[PDB]
Amino acid sequence: SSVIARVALAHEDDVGKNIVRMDEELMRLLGVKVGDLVEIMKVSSVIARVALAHEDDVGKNIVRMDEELMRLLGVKVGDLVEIMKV
Repeated sequence: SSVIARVALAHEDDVGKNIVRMDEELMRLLGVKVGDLVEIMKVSSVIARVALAHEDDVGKNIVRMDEELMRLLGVKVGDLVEIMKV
């Protein structure tokens, strides 16, 4: 099962270098709950854990990520990624 989201930069008090943050509606559609593993792909792939977005983010269809996880995956803020339940 997968959704498409645009990459955005995690807030600097957000803890969890391997935690990505998605809004409730988007998590519900993907069928994941807080703490589930997901795989995030563009050309490479990375597996991360999911947590709730900061609330507003519901229309945006964004996935918030730590800058280093973006570097590991090979993506920058603005890129589209696929997020799939693993």
